Amino acid sequence: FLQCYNCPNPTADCKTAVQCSSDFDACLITKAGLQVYNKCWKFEHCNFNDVTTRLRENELTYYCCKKDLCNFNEQ
Repeated sequence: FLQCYNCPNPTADCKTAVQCSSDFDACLITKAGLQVYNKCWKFEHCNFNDVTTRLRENELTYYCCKKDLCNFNEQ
């Protein structure tokens, strides 16, 4: 399994460390203005189309990774 910070909704400091389901193979960090997304995620969805449509954010920056808790905001 992978561990990621995973919060259901964007928050300033998502500190909720989870062991993600077998469904997930990546951790996501996304910054769209000052809302921050941290999620258990899927590498197949690590692109602008899938991140933007799934978060409903237009302009954003994102980073996907596969080491435990690599999901931090300073990333």
